[PDB]
Amino acid sequence: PPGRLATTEDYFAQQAKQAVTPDVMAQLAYMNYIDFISPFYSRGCSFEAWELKHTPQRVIKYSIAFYAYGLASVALIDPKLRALAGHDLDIAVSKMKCKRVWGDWEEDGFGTDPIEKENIMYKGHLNLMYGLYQLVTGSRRYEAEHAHLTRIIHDEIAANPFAGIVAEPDNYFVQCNSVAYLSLWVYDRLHGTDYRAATRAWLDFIQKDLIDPERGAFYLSYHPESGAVKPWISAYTTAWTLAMVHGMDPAFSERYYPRFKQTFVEVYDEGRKARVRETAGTDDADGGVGLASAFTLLLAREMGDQQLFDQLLNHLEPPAKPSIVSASLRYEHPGSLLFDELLFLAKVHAGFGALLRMPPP
Amino acid sequence: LPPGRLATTEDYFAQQAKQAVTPDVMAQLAYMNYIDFISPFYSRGCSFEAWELKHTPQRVIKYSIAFYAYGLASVALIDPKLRALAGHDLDIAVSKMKCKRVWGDWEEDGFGTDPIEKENIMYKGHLNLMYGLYQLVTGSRRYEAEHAHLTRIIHDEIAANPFAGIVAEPDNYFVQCNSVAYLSLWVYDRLHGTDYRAATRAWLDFIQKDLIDPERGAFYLSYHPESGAVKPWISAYTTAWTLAMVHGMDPAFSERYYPRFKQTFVEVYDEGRKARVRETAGTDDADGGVGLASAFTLLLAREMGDQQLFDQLLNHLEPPAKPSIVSASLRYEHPGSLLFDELLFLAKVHAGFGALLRMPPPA
Amino acid sequence: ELPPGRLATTEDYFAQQAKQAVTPDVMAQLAYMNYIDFISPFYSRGCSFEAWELKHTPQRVIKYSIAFYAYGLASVALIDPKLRALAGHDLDIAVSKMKCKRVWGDWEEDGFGTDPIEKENIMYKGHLNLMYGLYQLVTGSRRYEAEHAHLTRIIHDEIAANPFAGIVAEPDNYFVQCNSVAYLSLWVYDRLHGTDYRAATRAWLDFIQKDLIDPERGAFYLSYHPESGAVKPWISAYTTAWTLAMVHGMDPAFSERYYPRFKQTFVEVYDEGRKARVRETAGTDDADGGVGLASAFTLLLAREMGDQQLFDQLLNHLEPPAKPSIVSASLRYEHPGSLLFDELLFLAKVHAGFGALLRMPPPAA
Amino acid sequence: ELPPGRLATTEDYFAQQAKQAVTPDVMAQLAYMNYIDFISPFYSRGCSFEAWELKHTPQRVIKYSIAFYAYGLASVALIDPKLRALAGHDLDIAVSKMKCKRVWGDWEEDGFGTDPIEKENIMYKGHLNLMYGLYQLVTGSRRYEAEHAHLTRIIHDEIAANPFAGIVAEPDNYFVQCNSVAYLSLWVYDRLHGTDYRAATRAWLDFIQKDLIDPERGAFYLSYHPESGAVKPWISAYTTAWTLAMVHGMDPAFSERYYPRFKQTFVEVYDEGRKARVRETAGTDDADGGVGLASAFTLLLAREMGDQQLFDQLLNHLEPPAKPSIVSASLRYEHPGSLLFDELLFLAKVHAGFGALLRMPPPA
Amino acid sequence: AELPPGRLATTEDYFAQQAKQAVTPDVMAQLAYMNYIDFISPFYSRGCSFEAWELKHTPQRVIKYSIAFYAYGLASVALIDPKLRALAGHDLDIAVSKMKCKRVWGDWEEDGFGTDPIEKENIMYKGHLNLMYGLYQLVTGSRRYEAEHAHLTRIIHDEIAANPFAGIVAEPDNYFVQCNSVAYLSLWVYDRLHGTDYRAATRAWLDFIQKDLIDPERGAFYLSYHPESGAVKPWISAYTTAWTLAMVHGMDPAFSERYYPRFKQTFVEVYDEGRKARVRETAGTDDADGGVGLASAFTLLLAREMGDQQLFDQLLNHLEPPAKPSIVSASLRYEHPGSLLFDELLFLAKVHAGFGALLRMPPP
Repeated sequence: PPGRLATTEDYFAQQAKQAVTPDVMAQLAYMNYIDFISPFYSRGCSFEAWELKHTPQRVIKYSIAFYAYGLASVALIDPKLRALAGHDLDIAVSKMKCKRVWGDWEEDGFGTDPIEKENIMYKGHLNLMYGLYQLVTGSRRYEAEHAHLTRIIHDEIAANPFAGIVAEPDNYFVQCNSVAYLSLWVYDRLHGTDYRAATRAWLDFIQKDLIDPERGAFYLSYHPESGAVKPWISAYTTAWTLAMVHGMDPAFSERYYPRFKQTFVEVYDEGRKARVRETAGTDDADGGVGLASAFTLLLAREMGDQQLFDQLLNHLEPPAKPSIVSASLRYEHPGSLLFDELLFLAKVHAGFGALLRMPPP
Repeated sequence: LPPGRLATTEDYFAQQAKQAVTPDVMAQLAYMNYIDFISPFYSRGCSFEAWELKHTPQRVIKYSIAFYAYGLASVALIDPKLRALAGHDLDIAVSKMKCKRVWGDWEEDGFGTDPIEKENIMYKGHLNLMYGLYQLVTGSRRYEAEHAHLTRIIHDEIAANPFAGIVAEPDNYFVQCNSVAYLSLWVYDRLHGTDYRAATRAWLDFIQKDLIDPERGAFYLSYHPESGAVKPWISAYTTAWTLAMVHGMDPAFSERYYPRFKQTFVEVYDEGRKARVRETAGTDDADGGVGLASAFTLLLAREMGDQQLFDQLLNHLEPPAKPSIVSASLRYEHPGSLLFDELLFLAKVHAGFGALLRMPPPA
Repeated sequence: ELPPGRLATTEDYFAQQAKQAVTPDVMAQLAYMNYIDFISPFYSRGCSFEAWELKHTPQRVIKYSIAFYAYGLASVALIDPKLRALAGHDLDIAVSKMKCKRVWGDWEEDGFGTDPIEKENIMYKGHLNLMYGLYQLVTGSRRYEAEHAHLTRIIHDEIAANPFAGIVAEPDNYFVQCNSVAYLSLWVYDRLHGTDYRAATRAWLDFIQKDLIDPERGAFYLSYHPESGAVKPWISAYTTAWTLAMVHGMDPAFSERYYPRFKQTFVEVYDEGRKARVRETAGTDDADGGVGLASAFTLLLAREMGDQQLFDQLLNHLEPPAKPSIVSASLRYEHPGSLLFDELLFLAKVHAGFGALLRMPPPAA
Repeated sequence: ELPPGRLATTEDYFAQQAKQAVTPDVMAQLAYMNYIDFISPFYSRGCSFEAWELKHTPQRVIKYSIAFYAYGLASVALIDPKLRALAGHDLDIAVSKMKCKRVWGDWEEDGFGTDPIEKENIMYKGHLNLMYGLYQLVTGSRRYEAEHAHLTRIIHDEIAANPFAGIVAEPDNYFVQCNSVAYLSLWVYDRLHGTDYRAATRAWLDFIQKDLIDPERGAFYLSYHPESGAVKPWISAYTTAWTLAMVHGMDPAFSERYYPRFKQTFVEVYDEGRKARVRETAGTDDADGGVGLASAFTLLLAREMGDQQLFDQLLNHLEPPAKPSIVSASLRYEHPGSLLFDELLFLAKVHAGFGALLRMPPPA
Repeated sequence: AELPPGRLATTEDYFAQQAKQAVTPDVMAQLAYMNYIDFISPFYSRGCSFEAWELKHTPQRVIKYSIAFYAYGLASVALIDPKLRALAGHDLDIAVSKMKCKRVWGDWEEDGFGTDPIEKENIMYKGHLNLMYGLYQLVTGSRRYEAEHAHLTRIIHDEIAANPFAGIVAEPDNYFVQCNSVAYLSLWVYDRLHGTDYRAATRAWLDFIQKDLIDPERGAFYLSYHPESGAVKPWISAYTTAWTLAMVHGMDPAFSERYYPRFKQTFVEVYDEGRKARVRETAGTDDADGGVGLASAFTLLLAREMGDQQLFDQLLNHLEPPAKPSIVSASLRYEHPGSLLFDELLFLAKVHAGFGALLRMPPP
């Protein structure tokens, strides 16, 4: 199609052909090439790459995480790139731990330690990242930290009357929880443990008040003090949660995926393209945080839905005017936050189940 | 439906009966609750991104959080399926009200390091009413120890003063701020069976002596106990706000003056379709001073069941501000004053201060 | 006749005391001063200067702005007894704000000391001492009496100790304007307490008439510097207009002697006698040079001396170009011509004479 | 014949040593460097960086700017003995400013440590160690000798202790460029003291020829990372031009083996052979990508290898678009094409060969 | 004499001021700029406020020069018109007071050279201060600063005695003949006040600067000397030479008379049929007022010092008219000053009575 870099057939063939497409390679070059200003230049706490892109500080933790989930799949696709993905993941962990990334926790007034109680959006991502790094590299560099954080998450789940952990105090999100639970499966695979036994209770919990099973859509958020559930449904919330859950209980996500597509996905331009509504009671696409379409593109990949992948990418990429200069990829007009991050991830994503069964080196 | 309007006056007044908010009020609760980090009721942390994006002056933030809270109280009465949400929003309102960014002007001006210990009745009046409404909506004891402490300070300060009430900044007496303090005593009494509201009679007799012009049904700007001075201008926004709050405590008082107030300040225009409110006497100009005369009159109209004036004022206020609903969330492209989305939200849902006092429990 | 761009007749301004009411434009100025929460200059006793930030007042001038507002408020208390309690409350706030560090702090930053009253600094503390006294004449309140006695005694002891007659501003800077304010503040204390601190005034009047005036031109020299004995060799209109106005309340014969030569030396009448503007120094045709306040202080002098003709001429020059407008019963100027503009026009319009402020009858019960 | 927009012939630049005088445009560059009170880069030994503020030099690059000035000044000392005392004074100031926290402080802010010399950080301390030595060759001054011995010994002990040949920059970042500077700095110390620290060089040359070079294309890979063992899979022109230039002074046969394949791989001749520009990596037609210094480092390599033709071609590409002007006998560029512009063109024009700097005769 | 276009007063008028015992009306209007307006005039008070210099956009490193040149001017004003001598005194008292503020000398500490600006080196700052202390006491007869003057004079005498070259450095290992000239003159001033013989050091200094630091064929000093390396920067400087010869003329008039003609040959360009002149800053260029851009303005001071009415007129015809002067409310401003220190050096040149005459200033 016009304005696109490579065929959907090409993206889905990467694992089989044991090589990334030339446009994915040009994204790894943006990530790795230029001294000082590339995001994966060094382990140091410098965020020049994110300053140049105008990434708000609250989002930096999400950007580092999504890069890392992408790099994990790259390690599976081309074993000649596994050592590079490893080095990039070592840097990802190193930068995730800087105060610039987690410091919003202290400034808001919630505490001086980001890993001690609550804050499941930050520490969920960190714990999954610790695990993927060790699956890719076979390095014990972060094992002591990984065991400490895994145990904190296990003890907090055990002690709570609802199934899971909160983000900021009295804010419960199904997305962030999905990341935490997956991080337990990764630890179990590495150590032979059974922390993932908590998962069944969590899956039963989110199916009670936190989902509308007719529409296959989760509600925005839950608040344990009042017991309140915000009465709007969210596409970006649901796309992200179902994608992560597919790697733990594939039957759960397969049950709801069709109703999710019915509820939010708009096909247009005689079936060539698709865009995703963020909530119900509107005609508008990519409202709220504006990430409905981009997370759906990751879900489509996770579920092997070639048709929807192609439709969404035909909507997302061409207007953003991509260009390759000195073998490096840039976008002249990115359409949302986390843009180059989520398109990178969706193009390479091998499935969360596959990342769990990653053959060691 | 007049042009540029979102819903009929009949629709707004029917919300309690139909036991559901209008679709435009729901889209306002979405602005308040939906977007991560930048919505005003995202979390109980001390972050005011929502107010930075709206360009709110720091001295006014305390008023914005309060008026949101009075609105959320009525939403809890209208639709019991929303009461838990209103409760969570009110918990966040109290939490943010207590941050130094909100009360810190008190210290910076040089008046003291503690905002509740003495005087400062504009800030702590609002806080005390908020503590009470949160407990009426939720049945939660989370803030009860703080509520008792502040209520007792207010009772002891009233008792000790030779005039009836408490000052804002030292030697500044305002009837608006006092009205909020006294109402907060009625809310405490309803929760605990006490009789702090016995102070109300003396206060109502006091403000009717030198602080009102009873011919025009308008309070004077301010009183200053050291000199005994009363600033010689009358104020619409002051009067609209005071009569609205007093209506919940002594309905006869506000019903006596409401007609003279409308005569004194309200201009009907555009063949009766619209109204706009003058801020003081001796001028033809509308919404002078702090520019909130019209918007507080819209709240008074609602409080006193006046459908006609409500419709006229909203026809003046809303259409020029160019509202639009996108992804089921309400924005205004050109808000006409400070506290805009706050006072229109409040006026559209407001169930009457009397009704908030008699709010049935949750269990 | 009402000339164009003017709000009220000169006849109207001079009749205020007789009619026992301020003009509607003076009332609209008191509304600017008092009405709006937070941003009006007389909102509270706190140390916030939002009113002055919005007007772009440089910090070194804030002390002058609060003082000239206060001298105006004193006359308003004489004009309309129904406004005297309001003037009192405004004066309480004036004193309170005068004492904030934002107002006097230039003294410390420049390196002259950490206390602004202890010694020298007669521009700041002269104004403060007169303000303490006017507050007590208007209100009958003893709120500031202990402070007033302490500062009055500092000024008395410093005059007594100096070989020249008076006190310096910054070290080794002697200005006749600032001194005039200090000496007047002693007359105010004497009136309240029955004392005789004003006995110093004669020596001071003899001193300034020696080297510090050109008696041919009826004009004081810019400044004197006691270490070197130097007198800056330029004469100053704003200096002279301000000094003669204040002295008129203490020794009226002194100011009456020089007023005609002062007008000859600096005042240019133009536009067929309808208008006047004031040159700041000699050897130029340019008006309102230097600090640009020659014309505005002359307008105050004309009022002090009962010269209705010159008052009218100056105000015809000053007000219309500044494009005044009344909105919601409050006065603003869209294009003020100088610093201290709304302050000095307010003062000149209401000013009852410094003599009259001294004889202010006590408050009602 | 003088091509258009150029200040002097290639023949003129290569003749400087023989004629025992710098060209008038090189002299006008020394005037920019030395003339104006306070704002010239070589005004005083103080920690003031006004010259670099005016030019908008990012702080991470200041260490490179001071170093390249210093390598240039060393050759100026060889060309014209009447200027050797001036070069010495400029080099004393170069060292003095190199040691200020403004220059090395990125190390601490990044979180890597409070001492920039103690371990790793081979980009900063490699440059410093070479500068310490060139200063002493030019002047014969022992001012910095105790510091030079301490840093040389640190570098020797760190090489000895590492399982790969060389030292990292930031932790777990290995660059062949930075290493090349460190090893050369050992040869300079040996020449001054009669020691044998340069015995480490052979192992290093054998190491970089294993996984860190593609010998078919005569191009080094971007970087190596010892923890993972990863080699970033792109080749780099600026990396290779700089490395071959420095290595030529230690093992000339090594650089002579790969120089032709390097030119084949990256250099584009155009405008009927009058001009050249350099691609930064493979799989592109674009010139001077990445840090945008491919062409400028190739110009230094061409000089090092005595390749007059390529020198002329590159300078015809680089100088005229940058619109140079000489005013009151001082050089400025109205539109410099990259970072480190006046620095690398200065260096390339005077460069006498790294071998010649090593054999610099005493001051007399 | 006819008034050339854009000029305020004839050269004949400026040179007659001492004889007529009155300053021109344009000099008086400059003293008004200096003294008239509350807070923002440069000589308002002894306080450490620099509003006058903020409004003019004076860089902080230059403030010390601005206060000094005002002070040299005010000294001559005291000689011209005895009715102005007490005013000049008061202005000089303020000059000293402000010279001592950290805003003026603090660059010394920030650059890292020490916490005390007087104790050692820093001859540009303390030379000026010492001459100012002396001129204040010649004008006023006041002992206010005498204890400080004796302390600083002795420091300068003891540092000269201890150095193997003749003089004192500015910032470490920077030797300038200009700054030295100010220090030595300040010794002559002390001697005149106290009957001492500190000026005996002057002969050795004059012999020193005539060895490597001057080209006697061109009558021009070299830019700077650097004692560690022994290097002399190989460019000659007009502003350096104009300033040095002007100050030396008060100490050894024969020295300055020997070189003045060769100086004019070397740098001064007459143009517009002899009506105008402008001064080249160095050799090997046609450009005027390069570098710090003060060649012409310091030459105007030298012309005055040497009684050369012709060159004075030519230079002022070049400098003043383009700067578009205007007198408003009897005060002088320039709409478009041509350089730094503009109103300062034109003020000085117009009143300057000769450094010899300042030395012989009769008591008050």
